[PDB]
Amino acid sequence: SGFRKMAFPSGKVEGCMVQVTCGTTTLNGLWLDDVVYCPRHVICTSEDMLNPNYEDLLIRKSNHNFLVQAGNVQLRVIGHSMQNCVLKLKVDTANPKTPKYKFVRIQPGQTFSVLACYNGSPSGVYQCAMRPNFTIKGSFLNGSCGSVGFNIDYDCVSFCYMHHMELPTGVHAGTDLEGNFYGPFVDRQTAQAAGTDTTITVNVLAWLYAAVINGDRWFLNRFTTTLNDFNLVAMKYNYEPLTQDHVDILGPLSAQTGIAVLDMCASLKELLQNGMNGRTILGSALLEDEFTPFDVVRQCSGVTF
Amino acid sequence: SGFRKMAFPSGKVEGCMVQVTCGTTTLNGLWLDDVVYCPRHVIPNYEDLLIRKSNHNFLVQAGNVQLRVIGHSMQNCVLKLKVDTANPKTPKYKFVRIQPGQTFSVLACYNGSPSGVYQCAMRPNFTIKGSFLNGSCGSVGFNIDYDCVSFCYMHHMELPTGVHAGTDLEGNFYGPFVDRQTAQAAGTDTTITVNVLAWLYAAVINGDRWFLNRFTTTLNDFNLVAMKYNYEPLTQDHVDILGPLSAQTGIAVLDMCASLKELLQNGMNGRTILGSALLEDEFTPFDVVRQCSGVTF
Ligand SMILES: O=C(N[C@@H](C(=O)Nc1cncc2ccccc12)c1cccc(Cl)c1)[C@@H]1CC[C@H](C(=O)N2CCCC2)O1
Ligand SMILES: [Cl-]
Repeated sequence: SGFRKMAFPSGKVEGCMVQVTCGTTTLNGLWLDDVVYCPRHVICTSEDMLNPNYEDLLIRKSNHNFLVQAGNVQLRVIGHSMQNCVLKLKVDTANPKTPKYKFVRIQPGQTFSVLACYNGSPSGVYQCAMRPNFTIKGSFLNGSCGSVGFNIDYDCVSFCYMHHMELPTGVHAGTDLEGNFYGPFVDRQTAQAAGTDTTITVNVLAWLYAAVINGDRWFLNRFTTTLNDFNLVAMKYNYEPLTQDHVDILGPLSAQTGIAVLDMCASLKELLQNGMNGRTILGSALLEDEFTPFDVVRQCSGVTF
Repeated sequence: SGFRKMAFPSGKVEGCMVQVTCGTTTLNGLWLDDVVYCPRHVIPNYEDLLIRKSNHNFLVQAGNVQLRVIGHSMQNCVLKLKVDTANPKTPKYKFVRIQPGQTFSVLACYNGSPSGVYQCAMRPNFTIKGSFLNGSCGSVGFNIDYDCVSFCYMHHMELPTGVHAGTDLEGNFYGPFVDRQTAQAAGTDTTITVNVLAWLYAAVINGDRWFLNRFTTTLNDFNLVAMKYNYEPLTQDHVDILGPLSAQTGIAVLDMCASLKELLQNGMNGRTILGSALLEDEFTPFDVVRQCSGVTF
């Protein structure tokens, strides 16, 4: 019993965190095999930030300009290249702590663990989701650039995010490990703003099934809904449209609890209309959207209470 | 910017998790140097049950390697299995007993394999609101200070309300619990007042100031109000501990107490604080200072 926002054990990622310095700038790098991946903005100067020409800044650098530190050991840089918004530093030593890994690009609504680091040293681990507006509501301070997001399903680490910047609203933007940004963001200090955010509907439904699994049914009703009627109501509360794919994905939880997806949608519609009336669901007074259907199946029991 | 329930990096603890099997029971063990610590309920008159066991009855597995048990002893509710190999991944560590209100990280494990890490607090009723399934027994709670891992909790059982109970690493239970199948219930819980205040300071640091007012209160008047809302009494020690955050934000502790008093008597009025519609009590004053400063390990 119980339901917590749970992160993956961070050990396999901790053994990959390094410190990358270029001139006066220091940030974090990810050391996998003989390559260190880091945000390309480490090569910028205090002016460059507005309209940096990364190709022009990089051509002026040599291998010895990049200082890479793994613990108390200096790694020698023997090559460098840029792939989109990520700088790849070829080093002379392969990381002996390199886990089995993949680089995966996630879609909005997906969750991942973040190992927040400063000066190549891990400070904390937390769980979060890629928002529909492609930002993440993380907890980052200056020097956290280069911290990574990941999932560890089985013994393989799937790297999905690298931190690049904080937007004016306090939310965060970054790239996949191939340097492609999530969202319409650029690594420039130009006026950029996150689009209007929405609630991840499929995740709220999954979390309502998790509450039924742990023994709570106060929010259910005797009604059902069509998918179309549910979306017309949901859009009025800034909820993402629920697609037939989302309904298919919720199938296992529907079978385990005995509650049809469109009947759980009818209960969600009623919760949006009425609020909670002093009650909570899994210790929360708000509708929680940072647990996917897969996270619920992983954390909750296979036997409903 | 941002404020999350953050756990310590779990790597130093992951390298200590092992699987302990005795007969039909399998649970988790903590392998430090040449000793494996695990709940004694893996074997009730525990002395009588233990005397009938030999070293070869305990099967200990570290990854795909079988560890040979060469001795066994009991310390309170923890079983200590002497093994033939010292753990080469043993970090610098201490066994510490925490007080209610203090927070720690939990590395939840099944069959000696870590599955997740989460942050939580020791409730005033000595239970923890964790996330554990059958097979989680032996999972541990910890904090990190520089390079030293302070082990403070080992999971033993789930209570009928869904909350969890366990011991320090010396086998002494937190709370009036015993390690057996019998009618046990968690006492009425209270809110950790000093932690809610710390989280209100964290909200001010992150730009949330709608709840601030021009008023102050005496410590006595605040406690008379807080006792009415099932909040733990706020002591002068708690006020002293909140000193740094008071100096950083410019809001005196008793000034912030008058804000909490208004939130308790009037609610949030459709508003949230740090993305929450409830008053959050699982961040200590130190957790707030650490997260809003960037301390590393
Ligand atoms: O804000 C800065 N850096 C980046 C940033 O956004 N970093 C941060 C990330 N997360 C949380 C943060 C919270 C508080 C402050 C910073 C945070 C940033 C800014 C603009 C565009 C990009 Cl891609 C990256 C400052 C100002 C320039 C300096 C910097 O990064 N330099 C590069 C080389 C010369 C100095 O550090
Ligand atoms: Cl995805």
